[PDB]
Amino acid sequence: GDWSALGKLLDKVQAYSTAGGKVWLSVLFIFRILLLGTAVESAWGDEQSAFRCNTQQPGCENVCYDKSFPISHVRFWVLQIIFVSVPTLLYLAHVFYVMRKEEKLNKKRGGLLRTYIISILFKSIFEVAFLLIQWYIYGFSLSAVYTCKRDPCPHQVDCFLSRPTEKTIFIIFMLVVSLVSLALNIIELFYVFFKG
Amino acid sequence: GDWSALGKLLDKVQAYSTAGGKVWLSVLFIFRILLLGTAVESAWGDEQSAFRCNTQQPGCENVCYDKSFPISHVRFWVLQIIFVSVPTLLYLAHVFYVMRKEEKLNKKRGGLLRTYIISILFKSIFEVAFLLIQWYIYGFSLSAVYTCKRDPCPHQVDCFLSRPTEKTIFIIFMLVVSLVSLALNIIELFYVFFKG
Amino acid sequence: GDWSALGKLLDKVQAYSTAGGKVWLSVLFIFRILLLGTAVESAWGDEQSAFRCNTQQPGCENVCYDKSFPISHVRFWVLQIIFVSVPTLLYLAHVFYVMRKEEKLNKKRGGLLRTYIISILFKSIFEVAFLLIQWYIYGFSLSAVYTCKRDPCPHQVDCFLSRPTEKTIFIIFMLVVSLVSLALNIIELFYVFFKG
Amino acid sequence: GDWSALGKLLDKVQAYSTAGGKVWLSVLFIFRILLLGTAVESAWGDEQSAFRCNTQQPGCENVCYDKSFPISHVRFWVLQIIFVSVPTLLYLAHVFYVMRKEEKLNKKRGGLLRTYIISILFKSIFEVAFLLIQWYIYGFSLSAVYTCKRDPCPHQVDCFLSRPTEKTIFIIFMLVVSLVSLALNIIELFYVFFKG
Amino acid sequence: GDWSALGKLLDKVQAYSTAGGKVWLSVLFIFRILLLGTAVESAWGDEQSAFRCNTQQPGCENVCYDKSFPISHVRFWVLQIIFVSVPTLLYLAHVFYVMRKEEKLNKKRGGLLRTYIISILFKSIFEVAFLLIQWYIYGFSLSAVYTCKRDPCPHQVDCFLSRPTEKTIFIIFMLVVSLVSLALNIIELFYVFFKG
Amino acid sequence: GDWSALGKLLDKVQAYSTAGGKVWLSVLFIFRILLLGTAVESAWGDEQSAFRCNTQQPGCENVCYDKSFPISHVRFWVLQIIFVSVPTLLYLAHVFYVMRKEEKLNKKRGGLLRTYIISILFKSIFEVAFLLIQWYIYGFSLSAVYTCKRDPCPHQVDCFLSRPTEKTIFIIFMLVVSLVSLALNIIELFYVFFKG
Repeated sequence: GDWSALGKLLDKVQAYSTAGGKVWLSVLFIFRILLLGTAVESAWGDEQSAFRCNTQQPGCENVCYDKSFPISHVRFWVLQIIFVSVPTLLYLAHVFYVMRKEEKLNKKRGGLLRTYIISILFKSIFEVAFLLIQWYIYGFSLSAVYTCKRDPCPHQVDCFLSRPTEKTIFIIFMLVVSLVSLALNIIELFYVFFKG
Repeated sequence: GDWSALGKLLDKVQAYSTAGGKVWLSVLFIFRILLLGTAVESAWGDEQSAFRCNTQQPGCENVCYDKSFPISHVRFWVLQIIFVSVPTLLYLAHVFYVMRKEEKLNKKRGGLLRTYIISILFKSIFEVAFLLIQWYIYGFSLSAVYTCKRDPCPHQVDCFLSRPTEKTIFIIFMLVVSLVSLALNIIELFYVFFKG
Repeated sequence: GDWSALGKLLDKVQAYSTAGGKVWLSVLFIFRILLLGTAVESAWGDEQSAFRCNTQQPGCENVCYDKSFPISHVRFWVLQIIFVSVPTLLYLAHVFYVMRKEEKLNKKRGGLLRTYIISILFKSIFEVAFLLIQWYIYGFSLSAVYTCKRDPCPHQVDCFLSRPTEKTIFIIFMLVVSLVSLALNIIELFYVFFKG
Repeated sequence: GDWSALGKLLDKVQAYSTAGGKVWLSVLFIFRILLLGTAVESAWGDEQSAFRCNTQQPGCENVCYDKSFPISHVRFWVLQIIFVSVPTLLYLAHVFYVMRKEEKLNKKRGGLLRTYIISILFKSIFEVAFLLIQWYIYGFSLSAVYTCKRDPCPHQVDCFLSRPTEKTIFIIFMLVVSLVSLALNIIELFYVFFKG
Repeated sequence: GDWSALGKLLDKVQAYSTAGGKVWLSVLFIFRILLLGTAVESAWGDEQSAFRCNTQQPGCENVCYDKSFPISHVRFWVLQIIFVSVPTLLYLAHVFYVMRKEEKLNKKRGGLLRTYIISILFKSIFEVAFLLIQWYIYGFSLSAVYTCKRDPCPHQVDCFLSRPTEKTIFIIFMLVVSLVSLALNIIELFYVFFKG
Repeated sequence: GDWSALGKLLDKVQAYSTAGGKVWLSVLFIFRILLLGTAVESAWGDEQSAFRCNTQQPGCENVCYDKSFPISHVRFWVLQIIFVSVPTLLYLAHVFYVMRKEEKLNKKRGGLLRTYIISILFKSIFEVAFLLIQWYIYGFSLSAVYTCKRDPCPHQVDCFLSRPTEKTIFIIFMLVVSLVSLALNIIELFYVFFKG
């Protein structure tokens, strides 16, 4: 899918934060969006067609794949990218506000820094909430054999995944870049409070 | 499919409403169009190929899938996006009218607010009508086993769906964002009547 | 396929007709082109692969599908979109004519309204001709079981379609929007004759 | 495939011919390029996968399809579009020549009309040559049953095509528009000789 | 794949050579890039899926297809297009050099023609080297039956190709246009030496 | 996937290095990005579907393909392209710094060369690290028969690859262009130290 409407919105705010926000937007663009667009999404091209179970009961493959993957990793990461960008847009809702009021002055320690720090803490608690949800549901490593225990299958079946290693490497990689994007917010908030 | 012709039309009206209409257009662009373009549409890539029924009678799969899904959710949401945007375009039909009449004045509590509020109530009754149609037809949760009762199949068959959980999460998500877009119109109409 | 060469041609004439021609071009862009581009075309993605007949004679599926669908609905609608736009282009052939003659005057109840009304009646008779052809060939509702009576199959076979309801809804929808685009030409011609 | 490099070249010459060349370029853009881009090419999406022969000898399908279709119609039409556009480009090779010589004059019944008419007769003899090649090889109607007489198959086999009618309609349509583009060159050359 | 980065580089040098280099770039754009982009690449869409061998030994199809096609023709032509364009870029490395030195003069029979002729002879020897490699490996005509003599297959097998004629026509066509692009360099070098 | 966000970043720094950095960016654009975009990626279109093993045990194909390819070559090259470009961006972080400080001077042997050489040595050690990882894991030649020794398969199986030669040629080609991009950094650092 295209990423063009949010591109002009993230482009419109570029010279109102410090260097940390600029390199945070840089690692958001390069290491998250581009890497998902080229290599990451193509790896999950066949998640269901290459799935295979060792049985003959009809429909056991569907329910066992549904139990094994309640949601794919790539759509989870897409929702994570969406939910951590929109805290910054209200910052623009400050700017096009106050310039207009300066425009009103053209005719005839404020809330800016407060809106800034509340937006930053919102995006950080969103980041840590998504990391906690992923820790609770999936873990951080896919084995190559799953054991399925669902109706209408008989007693216990075992199903073999598709590429359990190439997914593991990218899971670890997205974990590391999310941790660095977590730490940078801590650095910037400490810098602003030190300049506070 | 591309979304470019309506993009310039929704871009052409941006500074004639309040902040509520602006953030309504924001959640229309981001949470509806982009999310449908990237992650939502790819989930329904195999609705029929991964469908499977437990029988041998030829053609029972076609009629049972037709009965189970009279219309897909993604095309329903596309029609919902189309039908709730066109009430605003007549607002532009006011503006390019009256500026031309001001242009005519260049040569030689009116109907604006009324057209505004009638357009807003039209888009809200369209929204609630589509929510009621979806409540009546589908419900809000897909089970993993369907029971089919149609000719030319024999007595009763049962067919297993494809990903009954990953669709359920996005159904709930589109429900929530439609409810918020419903409530925002109420907020803006009360604000205009309070300033009325 | 792309729609870009005719886009600049339909964009080049925008301020030489009344409001009826403008909203006619609006419903031409939104409700015909965009809806075909996003949702309508994807529904007919598998017209032949999901087709299925109840026999063993080799090649009966090909001839029975050929008899059932002499031409698909989506390509018929594409030809209908093409044939009803080109009557307006000759209007541009007037304008870039006469401005050049006004350009010639820069150096050293006419045929405009007549060309206008002949173009409008041509596009309306094209519209009603295509509606009559579709009424004669297909009807307006697809059943879910077809009976095929062609060589080299044996006596009579029956073949099951693919999604007979989701196609029916869009057939009815294109019928309604074609009827409204038919009525608007009547409104505009009566308005011009009343101002005649 | 994209059509963008030749687009700027056909756009660069637009105001150096009469109205006949302009409407010839118009029917070249609309009725040839767009119709091939949207509807025509998608009809030949499965020419080989839907092909089917009534035998068991391995590889008979490949040689019988190769004998039945030495070249597809759509690539033939693509080559026809390419070969009839390049006679006009040398006209540009006149213009950017002589303006430069007029540029040289800025510093310190000719060959134009002759190059024009030789380019037009070249494009017309190319058009009639391609029509004659298509008449000689294919004819103008595809039957629904082919009889194949090639090694390594046994004595005689018969193979069933894919959509013999929807291809026939577009074959007839491309024939008609090629005939009109043939006649327009005759009209323009007679007009220039009458003004000669 | 896209061709956009080298497009601006080939566009940036357009008015520093004679008419022969201009029409050479013209036949490079039209007859090589566009024809590969639209019709040529789609013909080789199924090179392996439509391949078929007459045996039951598992894996014989893979090794026999590997022996029959060490590299496909379309990727060979892509490498040929890449390797014969980069001799011209150093010409730009002259121009943006010397203009800068003229820029230096703004502040406070040379090597141009030599770099020109060395670039032209490099691109011609690259062209003839690629023609010789294609003559040595493949020949210029694909038969319709291949005989395979590789382990782990038994004694001798025979495999049937996919479309042996439609590939032959384009092989001959690319041969002819490569020969014309070979001859044009000879014409231009003789013209420069005659003006030398 | 698209490559557009990093394109403007690599375009924004073009006139702050010597000719070696310019031709290094040239071979980065042409021989790495374009060649991956057109021909290289299409060769690995069917890495798993054309994979084939000589057994009947269910799921042995999945684990044997997973052991044979822990990560594909094309995604490895994508990560290599990403990791060797970002050392240069900090150079921009110098420039938009110091110009702003010159902008500050507008109102009222330094660290530039040091940041330059540290960025260049970082990108070279990244290049040699990726070459060493590829040497350690894969080698530089793919055989056509693999021997698999993993549970749940029985004792030893053998699996046949897909196109072992067309991949070998591009492996060797990427090796050569990576070696040249390695040597050019050595040339430029020696040139700067000689001018040091």
